[PDB]
Amino acid sequence: EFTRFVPKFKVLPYWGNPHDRKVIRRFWSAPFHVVITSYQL
DNA sequence: CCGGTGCCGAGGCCGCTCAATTGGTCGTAGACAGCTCTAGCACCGCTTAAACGCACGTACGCGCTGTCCCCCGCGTTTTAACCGCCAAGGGGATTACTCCCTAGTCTCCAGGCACGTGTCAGATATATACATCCTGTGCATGTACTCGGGATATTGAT
Repeated sequence: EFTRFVPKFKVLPYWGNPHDRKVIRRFWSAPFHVVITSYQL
């Protein structure tokens, strides 16, 4: 829905293997427009 | 006054929902099998020569074998400082994160010393005659163990 509704907003998903998620967290640690994460995460 | 009963609060059950673990498959590349001489070379076959290893007596000590006496071990007692357990304060080693940096890869370069061969000569095995230094034996004596009695600590209980 974000990748199609508007070609402006940038998503930075946060759900997956500890490695990928840690890398994503390190990234912004600014294009972090929107973030997608689960309740448990 | 006490007691039945609704309301609320808590404990018990069950179940996913999700995040972390571990054996299975793909794949490619440097290194275990495996000739191929070769190569000269150790290993084998075939001889003798000398000596050490082996066996038989036989002399001759150093281990087993029998008898008295106390000194050390056994066994008891009480009691006390130590072992073991418990508990609390707090410091520091642990765990996780970001940032820096030098290990690791490989590439290129090149001159120093491992490494082999060739030459030759003097240090070392070896045999024989010479001889004297070390070794078994015998024996005097004195440094050291032992017994006894008087100093100086050296601990424990008021």
